Amino acid sequence: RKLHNEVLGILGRVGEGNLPKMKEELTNLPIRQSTDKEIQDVIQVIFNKSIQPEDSIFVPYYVKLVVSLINDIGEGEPAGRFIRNAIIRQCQRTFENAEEAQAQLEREIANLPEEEAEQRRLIFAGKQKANINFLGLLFTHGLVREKVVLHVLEWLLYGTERKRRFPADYELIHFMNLLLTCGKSFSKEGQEFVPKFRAVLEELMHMHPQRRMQFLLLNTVETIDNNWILEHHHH
Repeated sequence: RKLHNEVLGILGRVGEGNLPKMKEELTNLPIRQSTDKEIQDVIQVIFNKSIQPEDSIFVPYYVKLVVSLINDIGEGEPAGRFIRNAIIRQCQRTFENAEEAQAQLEREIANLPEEEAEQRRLIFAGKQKANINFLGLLFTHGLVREKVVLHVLEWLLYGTERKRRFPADYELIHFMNLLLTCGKSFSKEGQEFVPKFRAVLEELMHMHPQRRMQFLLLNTVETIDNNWILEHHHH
């Protein structure tokens, strides 16, 4: 496909210096005159390149191209509405896969030796961090629903079967990195996403947390608040 390769090209050459040239190269593509399959493919391509562990650095640029694309084609346009529903569907697929991959791992290493289960958990974490990073970047750029973030954190902290008292070790690390991304910011976008992430953590608090779980969520919201009052200091 012609439109497929052109998007790949843009994602390749995108960096800090040429992001405005890349945004205008993307708007210059005939997306409004493209089929449902062609548009769905563009979103699928960006979402796959974004969950590759090698790209962690360029992922904010991929996500900034998607913001650019929906800022060009508005929700009052047929293609604008379609792109938005394709992002919803592709978020669902990406984080549903991430959830099931976690569930599969735990079933696969349940009867495995202790030292083997641990090494398999480390191998998985390296792949899972790419998803969690992507979730954070989509959230800070307003591309993923607050509800998706909440559902991921539910299985990430309470387990895939939701029966955990406290999160597993590699799960806690994915959360701290998510916390660093979504829990703090001085940017004009930060003004809205930092209270949104705090709200998500307040919801998990009304999901019957135990002693360590309540201390985790309360101390996190407290640190978010401390850092918030600090970033909103004047004169």
